[PDB]
Amino acid sequence: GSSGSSGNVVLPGPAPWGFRLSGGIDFNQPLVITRITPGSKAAAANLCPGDVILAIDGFGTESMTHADAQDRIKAASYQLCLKIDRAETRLWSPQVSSGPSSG
Repeated sequence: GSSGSSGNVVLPGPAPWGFRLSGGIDFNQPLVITRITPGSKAAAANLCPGDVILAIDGFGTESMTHADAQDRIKAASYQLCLKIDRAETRLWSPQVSSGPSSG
């Protein structure tokens, strides 16, 4: 896009999905994928272990810790809308797909 690198990802549900999670706002680390199901709704959705979960089911993870993600992902809808930052070089990146949203 233009505004930013908003990587939309809508996996077919309900759960399970096939993707894992790692880190958390509480552990001072971004919620990334630990592993992706080879040949399934997970991988078939262009999922890969390393992406940054900016928002879960259309809900930013500003105040959602790892433990919360488990209760926010399972209670998702027929389809999980995970917004990735699509920043492979997310090692020393000074910025990152913002993707704001009024309330």
